[PDB]
Amino acid sequence: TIANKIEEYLGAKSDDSKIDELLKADPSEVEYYRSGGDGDYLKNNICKITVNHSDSGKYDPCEKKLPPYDDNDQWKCQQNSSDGSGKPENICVPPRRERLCTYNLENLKFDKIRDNNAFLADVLLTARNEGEKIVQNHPDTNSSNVCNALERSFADLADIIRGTDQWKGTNSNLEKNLKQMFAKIRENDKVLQDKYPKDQKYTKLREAWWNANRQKVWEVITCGARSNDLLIKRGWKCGHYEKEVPTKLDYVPQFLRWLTEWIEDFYREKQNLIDDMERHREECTREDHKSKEGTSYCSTCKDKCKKYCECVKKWKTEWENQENKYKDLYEQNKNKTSQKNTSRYDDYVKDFFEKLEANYSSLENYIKGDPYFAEYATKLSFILNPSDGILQENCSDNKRGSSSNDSCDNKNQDECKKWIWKKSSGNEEGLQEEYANTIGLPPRTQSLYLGNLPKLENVCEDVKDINFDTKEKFLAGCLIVSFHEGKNLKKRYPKENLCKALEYSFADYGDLIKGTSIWDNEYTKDLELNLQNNFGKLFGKYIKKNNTAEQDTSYSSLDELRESWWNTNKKYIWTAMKHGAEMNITTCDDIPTIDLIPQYLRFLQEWVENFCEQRQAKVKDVITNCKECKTKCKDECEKYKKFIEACGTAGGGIGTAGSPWSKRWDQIYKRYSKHIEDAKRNRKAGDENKCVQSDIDSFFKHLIDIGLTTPSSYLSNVLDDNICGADKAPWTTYTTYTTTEKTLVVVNVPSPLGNTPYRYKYACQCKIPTNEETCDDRKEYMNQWSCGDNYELCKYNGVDVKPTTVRSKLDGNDVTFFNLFEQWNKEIQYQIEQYMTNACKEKCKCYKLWIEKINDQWGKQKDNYNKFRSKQIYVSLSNFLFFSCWEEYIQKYFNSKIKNIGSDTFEFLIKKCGNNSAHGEEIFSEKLKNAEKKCKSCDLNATNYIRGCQSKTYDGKIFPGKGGEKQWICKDTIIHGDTNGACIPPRTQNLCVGELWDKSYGGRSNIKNDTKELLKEKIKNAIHKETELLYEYHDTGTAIISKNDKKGQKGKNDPNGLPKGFCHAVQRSFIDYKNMILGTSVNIYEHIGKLQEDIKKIIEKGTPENVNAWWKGIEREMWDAVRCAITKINKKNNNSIFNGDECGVSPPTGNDEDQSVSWFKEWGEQFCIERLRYEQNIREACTICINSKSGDKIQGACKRKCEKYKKYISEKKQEWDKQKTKYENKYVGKSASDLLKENYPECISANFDFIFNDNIEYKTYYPYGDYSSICSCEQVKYYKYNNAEKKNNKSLCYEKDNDMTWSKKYIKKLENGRSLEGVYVPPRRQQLCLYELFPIIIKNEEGMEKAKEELLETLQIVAEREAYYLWKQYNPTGKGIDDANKKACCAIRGSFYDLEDIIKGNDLVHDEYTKYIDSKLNEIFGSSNTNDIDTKRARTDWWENETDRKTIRQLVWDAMQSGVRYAVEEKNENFPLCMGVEHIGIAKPQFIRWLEEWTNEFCEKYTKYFEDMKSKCIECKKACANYTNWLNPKRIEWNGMSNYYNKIYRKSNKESEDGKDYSMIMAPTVIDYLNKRCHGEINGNYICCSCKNIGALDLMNEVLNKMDKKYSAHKMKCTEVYLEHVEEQLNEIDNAIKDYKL
Repeated sequence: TIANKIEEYLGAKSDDSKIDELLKADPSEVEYYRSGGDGDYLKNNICKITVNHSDSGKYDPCEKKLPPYDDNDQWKCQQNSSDGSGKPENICVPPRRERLCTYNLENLKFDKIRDNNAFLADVLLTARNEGEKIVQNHPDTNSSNVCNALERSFADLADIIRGTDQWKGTNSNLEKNLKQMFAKIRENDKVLQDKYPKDQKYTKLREAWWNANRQKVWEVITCGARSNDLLIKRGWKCGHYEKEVPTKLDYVPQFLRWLTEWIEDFYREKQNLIDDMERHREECTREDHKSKEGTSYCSTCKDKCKKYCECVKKWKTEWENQENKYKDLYEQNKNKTSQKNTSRYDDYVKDFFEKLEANYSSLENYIKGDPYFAEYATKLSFILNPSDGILQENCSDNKRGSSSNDSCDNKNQDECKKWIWKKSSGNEEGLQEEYANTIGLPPRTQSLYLGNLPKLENVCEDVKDINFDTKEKFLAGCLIVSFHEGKNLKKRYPKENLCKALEYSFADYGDLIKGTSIWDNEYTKDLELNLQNNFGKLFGKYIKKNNTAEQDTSYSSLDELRESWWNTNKKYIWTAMKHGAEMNITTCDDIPTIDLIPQYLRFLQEWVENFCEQRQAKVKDVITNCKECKTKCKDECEKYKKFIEACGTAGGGIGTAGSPWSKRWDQIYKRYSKHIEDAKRNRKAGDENKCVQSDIDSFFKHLIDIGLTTPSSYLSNVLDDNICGADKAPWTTYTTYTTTEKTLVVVNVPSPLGNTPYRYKYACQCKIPTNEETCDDRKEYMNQWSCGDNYELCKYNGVDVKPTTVRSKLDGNDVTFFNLFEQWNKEIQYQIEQYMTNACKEKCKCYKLWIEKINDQWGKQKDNYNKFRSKQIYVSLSNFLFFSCWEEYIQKYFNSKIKNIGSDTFEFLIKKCGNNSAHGEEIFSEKLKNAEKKCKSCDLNATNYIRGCQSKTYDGKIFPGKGGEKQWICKDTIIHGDTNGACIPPRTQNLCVGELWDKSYGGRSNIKNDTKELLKEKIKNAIHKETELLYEYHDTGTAIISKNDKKGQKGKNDPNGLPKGFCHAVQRSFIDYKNMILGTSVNIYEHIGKLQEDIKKIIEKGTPENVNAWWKGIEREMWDAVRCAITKINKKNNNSIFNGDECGVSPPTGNDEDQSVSWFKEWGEQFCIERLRYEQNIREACTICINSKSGDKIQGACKRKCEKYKKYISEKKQEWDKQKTKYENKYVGKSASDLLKENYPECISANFDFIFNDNIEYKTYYPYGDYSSICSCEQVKYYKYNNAEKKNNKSLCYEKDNDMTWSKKYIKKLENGRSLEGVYVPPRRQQLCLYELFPIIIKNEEGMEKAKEELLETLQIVAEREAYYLWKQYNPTGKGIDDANKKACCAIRGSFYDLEDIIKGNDLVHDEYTKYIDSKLNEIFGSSNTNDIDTKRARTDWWENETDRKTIRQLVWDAMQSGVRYAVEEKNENFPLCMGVEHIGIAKPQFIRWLEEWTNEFCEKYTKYFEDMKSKCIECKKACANYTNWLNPKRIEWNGMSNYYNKIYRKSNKESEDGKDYSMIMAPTVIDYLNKRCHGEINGNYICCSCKNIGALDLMNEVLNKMDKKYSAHKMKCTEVYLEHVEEQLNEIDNAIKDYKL
């Protein structure tokens, strides 16, 4: 076995060993041993394996906590354990092996490996730990030293796993272990059960397994090696990407390997001695020995001389003895004895013994070739032939604050051609294997006079040898290289670009002398070796930080004492290059601070300057001849076309190297994005003075928090914004377009690098554009349906008509019509709403423009629906539209199309839909018309005396009068406001009817002998008096609405000079009189019913209804009357005389004229003001529970105030309940809490449905609602899993609903014109359990830096209980424990991510809870003045830093785990196969997560409903009805969501709609994203959707408009049964309408 020829046949047992396909184990299976294992987190990159893969307690990093590789000159050569008795050293053992990081394999005693895969994972973990301990600990030359040491440890591991160990130690403990696991493996496989030769076939089968997994183990063990290591001396890199085990060292004999090891270790250390005896060589005695001065400076020379002598003597003895031990077996190889016999194997030791001992005295060419042997001499005889300029600072990059030019200055210090992109460089100019073809080495770099050098010391042809001994000589070599290169470059180019390219070349040197060259060539990776071993001699003596304290003063790690050397002395390099290319004079001390930028980024900026210069040259002519296009500029546009479209043809740009610009940009984007993602997950960031320190990772992490993902954005930031293009096309605006492939309609999105420059797309081939497309590209309104005598079908989109026959009955294309119409009719209706809410004038023109589109579409649909009915005449678009608009409601709340007990919603529907009971389609025409009309005196003695009205008292008598208050009269009464709905306001009750009514003994209508005129005049006078009284009542602050906080009830004054809320009071009083005049739901005074009767009589006698018209006419009269009132009052007022422009020039609008609605609004404002007053009083009385006895309840002051609040809220509970249910019934869809919140900003902190909570626990555990917080002084503490007491009933939110649907509501209105929509809240997220947060948050408003404690506690509590309840909702609601556990784990992870986004404030919902929660988080973390982005950063990293060794999003995850454990224990099951991971990754953007969840649940429901319907089909009416009722509303979901995706994909934190950082999503379309996302299993982590043969994933969009094949088989039956159901349900609805009409 020469190890070169015999082995290739003795090897090759990994291809003809079909067991290998099952013996090729691999990690990346389901969670490993429930100890943090994972599948994808390793298949993506096997390198990033952690200890948490088998048990991490037994399998921790090797627990031999004996100093590794940093020890004395220990060499087990003497009597140590058994070697030394008769055989002094059985085998040449270095300390390296004794530190072989296999103590992970001492504590492996366990059996459930259940695959070769887990055992592979264990051994690979050991290999990776060994590789790390090697690389971080190897103070040496050190390139060859570290590389050889790594491969030698790999070969030692090979022997160990193969069992061919020769060192004796604690191996049997793991030896019989690996025996038993291998036995387990061979009993797992039937094919390998063909191999049971005793003993368990250790040797042969372990060799087979080693040859099966050697590739993986070698690949991983070298992963922890920096790229600038040059591992393998075959491509002499990092040796990691060799794609095959490059070394054969694992195959050489173990004992031969170790004797070579040992001789080379002696060799390295003896060269160390021969050079370090020259430390004080100025006084080292190369002459007569002197020791008279008595110091350790001259006698040391002889000391080390004799030490080296004794070393060589002892090594001589041990060498010759080792020779004998491998030789004294001559006449006994082989007998079967174990006295002094060494037995190694049957294939590799035999040839060794017969060659090197029997017939040959010494060994052969191999060990002579690579490992040198006679540096001093060979003294072993198994091989013969013995030959016997600075020293200064580093920098940590203080970075600036985004001044649009991206130049980080400097930081702390220290004391002492043609852009070939081809592929990873094989044997010529290319890129390193990391950057196979991603950024594309520019042509100036190649041929830079240094990469054109095999060796630096070959500075010039004139010099023959090396002067590099002193620092100055090496620095001068660098200087002359720099000067010559500058000369060459100036020779090249001619100017201003000169300095730019000179800066780039300077950065190239600055990276080469730091060894991080992204590229490489035939003269690279060897000059790099020369640089390293040169630095080893001079400036190589300070590398002594492979230690435990590191002293932070020697800066010792080859790079640091190399890159630090570069940071210094680069002033001299740059000046010399300036003194090279003669552009020297102070033009461009000054240093080009660009070298700190990663070389990849500048290889981007270069080649972007190239593309820009070419493009601006090619467009400058274009922008001329297209001037509106004048006559003929299509030719030069076509030149630009072909330039930017060429697949590297002759006609086209240069630098693209073949593939067109689009593909190359895509590669660049992928590389940059994955760099961003790698930078996201790493624990290194900006430290000395709050600055990002170091190499690519930290710099990229600095870009994040500035955005600057999507290299387009980077470019837009760092470019000059004018280098390319007369058309200032920004690097945002991806500008979609399509082209042919160079199968014909392929599309692309290059941002300012698509054909047809920025605006001149229309202008090419002049065709002066019309108004429609100028709207279309703006994407203003986008009705994408394209209707253009059969049916003239209104096609939706690029989903072509596929008419199918399953069948005057319905037949073929016929059905499609209805269904298409069914969707169009639906969607357009829905569509109309948003654009109704929509409305410079450009969008107005767009709005008109799509209006006639819709009008014509409706015209054609109406036309051909008549044709449809005509075919089916042997159901009229007035029946059907009515039915469908009713169906919207009946499916929204009900599902259930039978129970019709509304009796109040009926009015709302008939106003909306069904006047005259399904007679007319006019709802649609009316909506269209509405879309059309949306194209955007008493200053006399006004003694208005009343004998029966005095100062207002309903809110208490005016000061100093105390008491006399009124309350809210309620369900139907007589004395005040006979009204079945909302309760009666006290202000209404004390209305001051004036002289309009009197008593005269008690009770009397005095308006009996009057007519219109004097009655109205008396009304006017009464209004005057009552508004004067109201104004006085509000000036004094007696009015509850008028009272402010602790201030004198007048601190808030409106910007009109009027008492607070007195505006609203006057408006409500006017509304009260208005609704009183005509018969409405008001009787608001003793017997006003007779007053409406009196009006009806006294008016409807002379006019001949007419009361209504007369009131409408005199409405302006009475409103100008109250205007004149306010004028005279404010001129009587001590302030300035205001005008009739008191709030409302016209009377209050008829919209907010529903007396119930106005009453409710007034009540809500009253309630908010009183709640705030009570809260103020509480915080006054609950800030010093003071002196509480257990349990520590409120002690009477806090207790009394808070109990007053409790009683108040107790009665307002039923009050608000009744009022809100009446309102919501009357105003279906809208919510009372909103109405209050926008109409009254006074209560934003108020949270109805919580202060008025209905759950009993949320009353008994919450005795004071929201104020069951700080009112209750108990200092709630979170309890972990183990705690004897639990969080039982602490936050017992009810069990989650299962079938509540997605909502577009509560989506935040984002900013100026951003306005995200088409995004809908996932069900589980909107029914999120977060209630316990709200109360203490109210307490948390005060007491910063102490509230965060409570926040952490409540987050843990709520996370735990939420996980418990969500698991309960998923898992025990089912028995398929595998997939149920997977789905529950996915839901829990999604919930955790949503909660984290809430903490980070990146959540998109702003419902009553989350809105206030986010506001309070901002006010808490943002102390007083921090910018919004800074507040986000603070509440983000506070979420990211630990309290005690564990970060917030680790404690929360633990709370989730403990909640799941409670759920499992209660259900009495096993812990899930998921949920056990102790380290989850980072979250995709919440929109992406919601999209994934939506697809998952949609495919689930589809596979359920369609299967049910197919199985069913007389009765399957219910089945396909369920299917189609779930489908259609779910269809508009997808359209809006896909539209939003297309708006936001590949955009980064400064160009996406939201500020949220996207662009980890590289997919042109959402369909392409999903089919490339979860086309597989549904495992607990990172694959959470799973869709299967939905049409037997573009059939996703195909089926939403139910047109695909898989449904066409049943479409005909389903449409007929649907139509019959429509007929019967229409009958029912008209019957119900007729029923209500009485």
